[PDB]
Amino acid sequence: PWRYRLDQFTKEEQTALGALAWAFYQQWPAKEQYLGLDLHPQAHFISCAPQAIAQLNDQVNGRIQEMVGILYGYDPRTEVAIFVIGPTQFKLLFFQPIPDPASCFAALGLTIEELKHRLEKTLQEKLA
Repeated sequence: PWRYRLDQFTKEEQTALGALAWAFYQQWPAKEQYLGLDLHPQAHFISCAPQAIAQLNDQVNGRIQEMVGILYGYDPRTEVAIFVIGPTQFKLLFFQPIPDPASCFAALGLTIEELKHRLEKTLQEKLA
């Protein structure tokens, strides 16, 4: 069950996802881009524009409206919001890591590339 696997992935890799989210927030401080995750054909992080997400919600007739609100409204300084494109539907990873995303980035010491590379391999292994 891919949705369940993502939920466990969020808990198991809470720190690394906090670090990746913080680095992405620094690159896009005005939330011009949302951190994305496409599972097809392989799990890899992407960048989603709010226009693209709005169009995606139009294609589904408002069924991901609450994801659009959370993406608009979430606070990157404490909250992680990752948009996941699944094979059957969309999923939003929404949580507050402990410690805060900036502290996660500081504790790990990894760059954004090493964070994506480490996390994508881990997620790909869990999905199969």
